[PDB]
Amino acid sequence: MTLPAFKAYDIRGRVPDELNEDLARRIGVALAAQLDQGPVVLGHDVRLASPALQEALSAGLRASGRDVIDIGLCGTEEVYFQTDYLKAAGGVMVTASHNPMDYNGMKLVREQARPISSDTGLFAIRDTVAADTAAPGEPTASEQSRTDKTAYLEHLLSYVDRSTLKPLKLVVNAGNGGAGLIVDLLAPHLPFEFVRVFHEPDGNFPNGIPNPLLPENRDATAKAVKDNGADFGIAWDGDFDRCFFFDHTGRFIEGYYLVGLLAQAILAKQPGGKVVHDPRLTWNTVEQVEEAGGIPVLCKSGHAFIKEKMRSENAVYGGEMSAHHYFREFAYADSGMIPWLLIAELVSQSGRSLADLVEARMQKFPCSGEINFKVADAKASVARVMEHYASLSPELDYTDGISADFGQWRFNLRSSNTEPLLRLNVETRGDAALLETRTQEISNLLRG
Ligand SMILES: O=P([O-])(O)O[C@H]1O[C@H](COP(=O)(O)O)[C@@H](O)[C@H](O)[C@H]1O
Ligand SMILES: [Mg+2]
Repeated sequence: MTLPAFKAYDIRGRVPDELNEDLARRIGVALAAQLDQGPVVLGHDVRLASPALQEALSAGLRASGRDVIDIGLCGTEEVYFQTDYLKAAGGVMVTASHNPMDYNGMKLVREQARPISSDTGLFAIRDTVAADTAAPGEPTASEQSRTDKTAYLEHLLSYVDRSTLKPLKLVVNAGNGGAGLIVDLLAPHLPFEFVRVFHEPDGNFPNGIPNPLLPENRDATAKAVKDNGADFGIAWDGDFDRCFFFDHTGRFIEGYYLVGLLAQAILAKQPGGKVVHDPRLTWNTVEQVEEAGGIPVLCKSGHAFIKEKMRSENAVYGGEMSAHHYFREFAYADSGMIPWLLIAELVSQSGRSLADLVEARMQKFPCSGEINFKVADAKASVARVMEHYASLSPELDYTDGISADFGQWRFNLRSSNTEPLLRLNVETRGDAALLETRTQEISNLLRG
């Protein structure tokens, strides 16, 4: 077979049987053979095994003559930012995202933090690692510790006019991941009053692995917002490249609506720009982008496709409904920090609550949320759906799975590239009844 830890977009597996120090060292050796000239940036998340996996990565890179820039405990976006900022050959973030306690992984990038994915070098690395029985060499290059975050923090702060900010009260919930360290470094430069929940980094995860989409974890942020009368709340996953928003009522805001809101925020600063969006949920983003004078650009979902499209279009901003937000000046990379700075600025400048900023949009384009189906035969299930609706003659688009536009409602139905699943998204033109009846109809067809 092949090493299971090598996935479409990154390396992910149980340690020590799918990922371990020896594999990590071999990955460093193989990565050195794939990169252009230059040093390699390494960072890690709060998981207990991450430092040792990073050290093994470093040992293999340095045995292959690569200088290593160790930026320490960080978020994924810091590896991206520093790789691009320092004009490094590439970078690796050691992180387990929201996988169980016995899991870890790696996200790899080359120059300008461009992704290394299964078809752009990651399976080449896998096959090299798989065949490598060579004795470990000794280091021929050095490691430098570079924990200074100044350039990163200045970059984050450059997205807002600090003189226009109001002293909003913000709940922040790191989930014992890494986000609190960055919040605390930003706080002396911001007027906000922070209510800190699950704030200290702790790889033992006493309050659960960080995942704000789980209702149990969601409610902890919601409760803190309501109990403290906060203006809004923000929660992150463990490597904080995903951010999640709660309005002043404690209501979690579906990530779809943040794409259009953040696009408007960015277009206010970079007028007329292009905005890249995914095909799962679309109508609200297209309308909000156009109303703000921007140009919406449809793109297949997944960070590699989004980033490539943004580069080829010089797009100012890209956003996915799955809580990933990409910014041109940020090495075209995703940040879990830039979005809440922009939203805080919007609330401060407009005098409108986060709830009011999105309320009418949610009524105008209600969506199902992403619903996942594990079925016996994905292809036959999709066919059952398309056969059922054929006589209505929807407009069909195959950018990413199947999108079907019926006029007052549409759906997208995809196979996941990270899991063996079918994913469904439905939205309507202001019609919650149609939304429910069509979602339930498709669900029944899929399960049949
Ligand atoms: O899950 P993450 O945070 O690593 O994110 C990854 O998977 C998500 C879901 O992909 P899919 O719907 O094909 O399963 C993508 O939207 C995202 O761009 C990608 O980087
Ligand atoms: Mg993440």
